[PDB]
Amino acid sequence: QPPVQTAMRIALWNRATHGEQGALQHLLAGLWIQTEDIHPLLFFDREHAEITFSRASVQEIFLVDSAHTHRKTVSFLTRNTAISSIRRRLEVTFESHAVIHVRAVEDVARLKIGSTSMWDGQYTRYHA
Repeated sequence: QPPVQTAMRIALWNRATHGEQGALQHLLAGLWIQTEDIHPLLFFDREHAEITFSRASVQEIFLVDSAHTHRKTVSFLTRNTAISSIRRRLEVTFESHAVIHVRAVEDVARLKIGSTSMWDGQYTRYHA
């Protein structure tokens, strides 16, 4: 059997699988490292409702203006800390309690512009 906290994630996961309980987001809270060089990183700061985007020299935060769960997908509308003009849409699709797939789309000024992103790809939550 796995460690305690690990089971809690699976327990929490089960409540979101068919349970469709309020929070699937609770599984996102923490550090996520991209799969497939230097790995892009996502940290979902639950306390401050932020999402920090990192890749070496690249580091930046977007405050969550909204967040909605549907089935197995959390859809974020985030906004840059410095400039309100620059925002970012996220499509976090869970595969497992510690495995997701992210799609990101920038939104400068007010029209969303959506080619492939450096943040697009599979992520796995960090565990020691």
